[PDB]
Amino acid sequence: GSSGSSGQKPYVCNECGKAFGLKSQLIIHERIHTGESGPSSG
Ligand SMILES: [Zn+2]
Repeated sequence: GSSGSSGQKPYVCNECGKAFGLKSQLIIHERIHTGESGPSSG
């Protein structure tokens, strides 16, 4: 059931707090904060 409660994930997101066992995995995720098709507010 859990999305993934097993595995060492050093790469943690400082925006939400999502951990990614891989580096690039986090880089792509952080993108959601960097900018999503413009400023959410609008
Ligand atoms: Zn995040």
